[PDB]
Amino acid sequence: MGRARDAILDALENLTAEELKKFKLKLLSVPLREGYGRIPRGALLSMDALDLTDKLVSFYLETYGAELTANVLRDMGLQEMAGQLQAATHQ
Amino acid sequence: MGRARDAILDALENLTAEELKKFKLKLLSVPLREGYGRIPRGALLSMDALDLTDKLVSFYLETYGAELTANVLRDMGLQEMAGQLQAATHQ
Amino acid sequence: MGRARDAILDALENLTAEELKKFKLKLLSVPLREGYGRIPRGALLSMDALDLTDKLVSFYLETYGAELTANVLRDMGLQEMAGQLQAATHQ
Amino acid sequence: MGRARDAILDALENLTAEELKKFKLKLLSVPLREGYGRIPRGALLSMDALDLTDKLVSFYLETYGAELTANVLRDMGLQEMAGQLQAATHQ
Amino acid sequence: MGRARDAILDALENLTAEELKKFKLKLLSVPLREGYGRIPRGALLSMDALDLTDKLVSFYLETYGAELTANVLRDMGLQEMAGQLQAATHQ
Amino acid sequence: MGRARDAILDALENLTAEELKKFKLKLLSVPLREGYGRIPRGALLSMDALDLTDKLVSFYLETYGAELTANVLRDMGLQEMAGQLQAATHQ
Amino acid sequence: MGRARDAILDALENLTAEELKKFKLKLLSVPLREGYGRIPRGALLSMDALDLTDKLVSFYLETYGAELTANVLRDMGLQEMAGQLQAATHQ
Amino acid sequence: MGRARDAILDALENLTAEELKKFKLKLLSVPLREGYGRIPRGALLSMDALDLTDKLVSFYLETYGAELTANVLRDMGLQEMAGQLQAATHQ
Amino acid sequence: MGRARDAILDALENLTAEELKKFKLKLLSVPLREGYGRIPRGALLSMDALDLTDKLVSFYLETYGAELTANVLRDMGLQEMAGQLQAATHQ
Amino acid sequence: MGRARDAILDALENLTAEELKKFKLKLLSVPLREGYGRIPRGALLSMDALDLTDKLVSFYLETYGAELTANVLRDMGLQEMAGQLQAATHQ
Amino acid sequence: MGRARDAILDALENLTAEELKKFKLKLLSVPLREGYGRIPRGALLSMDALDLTDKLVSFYLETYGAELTANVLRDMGLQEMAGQLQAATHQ
Amino acid sequence: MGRARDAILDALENLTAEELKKFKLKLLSVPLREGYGRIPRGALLSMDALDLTDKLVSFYLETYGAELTANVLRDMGLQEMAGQLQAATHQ
Amino acid sequence: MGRARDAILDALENLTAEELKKFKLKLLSVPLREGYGRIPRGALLSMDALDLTDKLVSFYLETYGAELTANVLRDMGLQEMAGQLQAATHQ
Amino acid sequence: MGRARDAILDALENLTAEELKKFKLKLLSVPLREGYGRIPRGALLSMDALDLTDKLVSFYLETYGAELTANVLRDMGLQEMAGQLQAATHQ
Amino acid sequence: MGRARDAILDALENLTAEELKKFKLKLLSVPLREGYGRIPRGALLSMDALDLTDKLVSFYLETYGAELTANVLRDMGLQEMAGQLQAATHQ
Repeated sequence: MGRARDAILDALENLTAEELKKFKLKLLSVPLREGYGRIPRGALLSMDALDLTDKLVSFYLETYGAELTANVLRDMGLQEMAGQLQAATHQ
Repeated sequence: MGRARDAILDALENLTAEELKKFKLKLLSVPLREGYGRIPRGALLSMDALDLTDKLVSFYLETYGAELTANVLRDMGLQEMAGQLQAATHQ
Repeated sequence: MGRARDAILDALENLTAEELKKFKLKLLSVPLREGYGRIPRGALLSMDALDLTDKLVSFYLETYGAELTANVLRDMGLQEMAGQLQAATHQ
Repeated sequence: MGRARDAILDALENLTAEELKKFKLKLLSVPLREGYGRIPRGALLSMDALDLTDKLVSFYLETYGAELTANVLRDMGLQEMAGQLQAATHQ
Repeated sequence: MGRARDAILDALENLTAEELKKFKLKLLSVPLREGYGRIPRGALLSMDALDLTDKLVSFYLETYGAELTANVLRDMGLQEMAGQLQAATHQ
Repeated sequence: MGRARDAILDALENLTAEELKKFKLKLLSVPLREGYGRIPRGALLSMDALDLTDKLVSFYLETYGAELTANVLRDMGLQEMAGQLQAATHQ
Repeated sequence: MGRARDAILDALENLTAEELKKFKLKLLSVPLREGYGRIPRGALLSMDALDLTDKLVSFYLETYGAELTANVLRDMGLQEMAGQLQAATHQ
Repeated sequence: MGRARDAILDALENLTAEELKKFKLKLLSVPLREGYGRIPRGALLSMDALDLTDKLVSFYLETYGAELTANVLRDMGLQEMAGQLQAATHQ
Repeated sequence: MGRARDAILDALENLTAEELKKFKLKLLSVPLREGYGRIPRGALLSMDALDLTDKLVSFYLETYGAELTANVLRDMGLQEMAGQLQAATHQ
Repeated sequence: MGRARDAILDALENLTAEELKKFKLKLLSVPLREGYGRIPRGALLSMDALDLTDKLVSFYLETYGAELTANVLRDMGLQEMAGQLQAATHQ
Repeated sequence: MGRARDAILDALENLTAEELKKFKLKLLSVPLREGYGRIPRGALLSMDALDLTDKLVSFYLETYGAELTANVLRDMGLQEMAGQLQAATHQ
Repeated sequence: MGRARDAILDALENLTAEELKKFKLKLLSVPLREGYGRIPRGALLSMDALDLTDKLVSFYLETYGAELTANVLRDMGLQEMAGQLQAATHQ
Repeated sequence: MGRARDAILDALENLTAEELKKFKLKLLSVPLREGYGRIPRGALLSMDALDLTDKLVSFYLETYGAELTANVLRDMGLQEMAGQLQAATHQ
Repeated sequence: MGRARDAILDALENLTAEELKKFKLKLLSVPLREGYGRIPRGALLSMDALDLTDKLVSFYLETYGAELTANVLRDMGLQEMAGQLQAATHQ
Repeated sequence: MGRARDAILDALENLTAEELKKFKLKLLSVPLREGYGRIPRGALLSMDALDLTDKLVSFYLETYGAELTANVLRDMGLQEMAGQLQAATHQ
């Protein structure tokens, strides 16, 4: 159901351009799950909101991506929209 | 009949630079018609008066855009010029 | 005929600087017309006699503005010049 | 019903420019709710009345923002307009 | 009547360069009909607006392609021009 | 003979900073000529004395600009320098 | 007599960089002649003042380009330089 | 318990505008604690009553700030309200 | 344990925009540890509070970065928040 | 003797930032020499004091540039430093 | 020998704040030398005593500025200090 | 005497990268001699400054090339360097 | 021993905001040493107390900068804090 | 045990895209060992981070490559990650 | 001993981004030694601080480059760091 992926595209939409930069720095820091890794910075600092979707969704499981998304957001994004995603994330 | 689109360009002209910022914020809150949606904040906050035309006119119907224009204006802009457009809006 | 707007500029001219402050305060209290609203105090308390014209004239109809003008004046300003405006207001 | 957000825009309208500065300082101090946090000072001290809204509303739960609103106001704002929002806040 | 294909060439003409990248990402996620498949990522990200026509039109039925076109557009593109195509798509 | 344009630059010189604001407001109201138009308020309110010369002279005919100059001045500027320009204006 | 094309290059020279963006938006809205068309937006919003000559001159009949140039300019550019071109345009 | 900081905001409230200027001067003279320092005059002379709270509280420990407050006050402020703070200061 | 790096992000949060510039200047002057160096000014004058973190943390040891942090702060920052980091810096 | 060019760099150095803008406007209006032309405004309005130098010099004869410099300065710059250049200009 | 300029700074020091205003008004009315001009009022009325030094000194010759100083002073300033400057003016 | 060709290589050297693009557009419009033709745009727009030399020199007579060079430059390039080439072009 | 530079930072701290403007003006006037020069006014007039430090220190020898500091201060600053720096300048 | 080579691939991963260009230049300058040499610039400047691994690891002994790696990094890269490699480099 | 080249890299490090543009302009004007030449402006204006090094060092002798460096710096750079290089330059 790769569709729920798009719903994650709207995650970076409700946020401002200023906010975007911040999300990057905090991505690396977040606690990850075993059997997974981190993404090399080179492209990450560049990769736009969308680039953070195609590579993100592929790099991280979709079911697992949804959960991972919530974390970072409610921790730094701190937006009511963060939940907006969860609403449709599950189903 | 694209031309009338230009007439809208003159709507943001009679308003002060101060007002502009306000108009943006309220744009999101206004009630929309079914079969349509909102515009991502990213570009919107940047997009100047002009940008708010090229993307607005394309995003929203031109016939329907005219009407939409009036709403926001007479609700916040509250300028006599608001009618000025309606004068040229219809024809 | 935005010209008649100027004549208003001169309404605030025959009045003293002390008078000005007073005019501001009362402006809020006056009975308005449906399909019209009030102006946020922020700018208003700052906005000078001139600012009370550019924004005033824009916010309120010019034809209707002339009338609204007479009211406040003859109610607080109480100046023989109040009528001086009406002289040119109509035409 | 994000709409009720605008109603909050009018909250900062009835207050003076002087008042504004005060509101900022007190915002930090107010007792908050778990699962939430405070906004980084940098932008806050700059962010205007409208900047407060767009960020405030997003940073805080609209339903919950309405409540949070009342607190600060009736505590420092101390204005009759405070309740003015409430009457509309609920619905 | 491969002609209607060219009409789709214009679908990507009214959209901005910025928009183009967005369309790509969404293409994959869209619900497809049985008896068909998806296009391999590699070329897809490179393939220009024109490349998305030659390969698209061939990969997808022309009749069926027209419809498929509408979907993606009115869902993400959200442009009044989307209908402009349907206008000629049928004939 | 673009040079005569400079002489206009000196028009805004003999006038105080307070005066400048006034000139802006009255500019819009003046009776214009055909084939021409008014200048959008946006920039105009910002545009300094200099900005009112580079854009002014370009917007309005130089020959015709000189004449237009005198009008506004003697009507509101009300300065002896007003004629000082007409001196070098004609030639 | 290609040369006259160059004279057009000078048209976009007397205008500011701010103005340029504007000219773009209007270009599409202007009434065209039968047996002619419009230019796809993609390149247009990118194409510089120069790009608006090479493609413009080629896309539009030179003799016909001159006339077309006048329209847009005097309608939006609103400059005395507009005619400057016409002076040399004809010959 | 940053809240206690606010109570300090009230310290400068009961005092007149004249007093304020005095408080400033004497702030530099008072004996300080090791592991601490003074605040540069530039901002300090400007910084209003509220500015002497945000920067004061951050600059000086809150627990330690409360004490420091009493000192200066009962020495120059010499007001009954001085103790009024200690009432809330402790707890 | 990268994370603690983030905690530093909050160090530059409680400080004002004015402060920030200052911090930059002092950074160069602080006594350093052998087997380390300084950062080229170019980026260091542009690099925002965030840029400082990403480059600082990488350029300087994390465990060692924490200590270094406290230094500059208590010396110039002179804030009670300075200690706030420490309390969490260790763990 | 390219070097003499540098001296001109110091011409724009003794002048204030406020002055710079002024100099720009006047540049266009100055009488020129046959076998030479003017510089397009687009860049000129942006080009800094230095950008003015590199382009000025290349565009205008160095020997002839020195003279040209004096004119504009004594006419508008109206500074004693104007002669300061002449002292080194010749040799 | 720029230094002698400073001595002029002390010229406006022995005079009261009331005096300052007067000096301004009379500056324009004084007989000037050929090959020199007057200073635009805008800045002048604002430009403080210091501003009158930096701009004056640069505007007028230093050797010539000294003489010019004496004139205005002994004619309006009418102070024994007027000669005080001359004491150091020459050398 | 091919050599003089290399000297033309230095023509495109003293010019900026921005300038380059301009030179291209103009080349086509220049009045050519009889018994000679124009170069197809395809390669010309790509062909670098070095490509504009190998192809140019071969396409145009070397003796006649030098002359042709001066024209385009002194008409658009408008650089004192233009003559620099001539001085060497001849011999 | 870079650090000593910081001490110079504190120099501009004990002085008022009014004082600052003065220091600027009298800086250019001071007698300089061989193998050294003055700083262009542009940035200088802007450059704040801190900007003066970063650029001053780099522009002027540190050992020699300390001395230079004393001169200006005791000659215009005329503050007891002037010597305060010296006590720490030497070491 | 080629594998260790891959770990090197991670070295260029924690560094920014901007950093990369810097690493290149330094590579040439570093002190080398006898029985080896340098790599011809042609490819090197182009060769990406990955290219700097395949060619590097082959051009330089793996065991010896690890050492060489550390050198350049701790000298220019100056990153805490530099040690990160050493951790795994040895084994 | 190409190593001394790197030290020249550190020459551009202590200078601000603003300064950089300036260095470029002057590089051309500086007196040169026979048997050598100047560098074409094209790349030069683009070429960054680093690009300046790689090309500079190769374009000019390293021994001779060291000296050349000093000139430009102490003449325009005018920084105490200029000597800093000489400290390592010689050896």
